[PDB]
Amino acid sequence: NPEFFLYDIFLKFCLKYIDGEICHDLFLLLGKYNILPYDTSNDSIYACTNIKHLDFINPFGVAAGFDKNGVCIDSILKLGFSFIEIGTITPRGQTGNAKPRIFRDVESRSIINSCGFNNMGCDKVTENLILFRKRQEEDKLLSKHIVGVSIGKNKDTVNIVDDLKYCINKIGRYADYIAINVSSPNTPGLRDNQEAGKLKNIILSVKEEIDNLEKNNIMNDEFLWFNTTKKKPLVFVKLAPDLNQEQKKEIADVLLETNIDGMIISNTTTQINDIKSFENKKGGVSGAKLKDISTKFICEMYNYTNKQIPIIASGGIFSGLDALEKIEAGASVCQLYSCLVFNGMKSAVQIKRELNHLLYQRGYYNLKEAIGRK
Ligand SMILES: Cc1cc2nc3c(=O)[nH]c(=O)nc-3n(C[C@H](O)[C@H](O)[C@H](O)COP(=O)(O)O)c2cc1C
Ligand SMILES: Cc1c(C(=O)Nc2cc(Cl)cc(Cl)c2)cccc1[N+](=O)[O-]
Ligand SMILES: CCCCCCCCCCCC[N+](C)(C)[O-]
Ligand SMILES: O=C(O)c1cc(=O)[nH]c(=O)[nH]1
Repeated sequence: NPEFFLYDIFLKFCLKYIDGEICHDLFLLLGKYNILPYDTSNDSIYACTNIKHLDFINPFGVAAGFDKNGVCIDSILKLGFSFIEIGTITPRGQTGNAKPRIFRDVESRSIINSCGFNNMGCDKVTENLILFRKRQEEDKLLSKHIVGVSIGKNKDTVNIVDDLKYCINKIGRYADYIAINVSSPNTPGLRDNQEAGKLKNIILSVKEEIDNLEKNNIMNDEFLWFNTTKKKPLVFVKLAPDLNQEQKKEIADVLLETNIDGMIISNTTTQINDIKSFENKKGGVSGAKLKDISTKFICEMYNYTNKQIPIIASGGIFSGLDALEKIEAGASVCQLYSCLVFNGMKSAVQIKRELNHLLYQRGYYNLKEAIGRK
């Protein structure tokens, strides 16, 4: 397709000269105005997947942090993704840390960021999502597409749970699933909430508010859940890769105890010191250098949780091979971020194609058959 090619050229051009986050905001603006290309192709019936009763038309979505404020949901989805995770959002609008706060290393295909939860706040983003949902109702290309919402706490918030509860009550109705973000490295002391006790209490408080949305309501589910599933949002937790074996064991038990619907593995890491261009910069690292670390984390949690908790994969997914690696490791679905940064508009159509051809070679009937094979 020409359209993708022209954009890929324009993208590569902008990044040689212009600041990374400025380029991101520009392309979000292009998407907001619906000037981006569409992937109108039928997705392979053999590459569809699910997480419990949540159905994905294809196995690739966009990770949190990309469209933090959900100002670009239609256009990003129509690039060929089955879903997008907007946010992370916080109850109140927030600027984030000092710019510049995002840096790429092209040869390493890695990124580092210290954004610090910049977002327009829950109320504004909720209104954005509501507007998307009304558009989705009238757009052939948006049907069956999933939108999750990543939720977190404001910089100066002491009680994380109060912030999580607030977000759920505001935007929960419009979400297909909720992602509890306790793995950002750019909010001090946030990762401490991965402690078994705090985490368990966090998950239960979250599940409790979601359940309470349904009870206080008088309407049919048809009018209560203004989302894709027409059901209450599933609950996922996103984990950081920077833990020890024991911490991972402890968390796995809490996930089972609380009956969490899924786990996103994983967030950015801080253990990467091998990139010279990043030696003076603060933040969490993404991209190719994070792939092996993320994959191992998947195998471990898949094991610790006795294959009972569905897995959403994040970290260094660029190729169909990279994707199948996550899948054979235990993931049901994949999330992209770094891929779009380096491959551009074509990221979804390309990686879907590559994975389709690879499932055929390896003698898989469908995607679901490949989950957790290695
Ligand atoms: C600029 C930037 C912002 C991000 N913001 C969030 C976020 O708000 N919430 C979240 O859970 N993860 C966030 N992430 C982490 C990504 O969602 C993803 O998990 C990580 O980049 C690894 O995926 P990748 O290697 O394919 O890029 C962010 C990453 C980057 C680079
Ligand atoms: C360029 C960049 C991007 C990025 O590539 N964004 C983007 C890429 C595509 Cl292909 C489409 C849209 Cl709407 C946005 C995302 C986050 C950070 C950066 N960056 O700081 O370099
Ligand atoms: C230079 C102006 C004359 C041409 C008018 C603008 C052309 C835009 C049409 C793009 C259609 C793209 N589409 C929908 C096939 O993907
Ligand atoms: O907003 C951020 O700074 C951020 C959040 C997160 O979860 N992960 C990340 O790398 N950055």
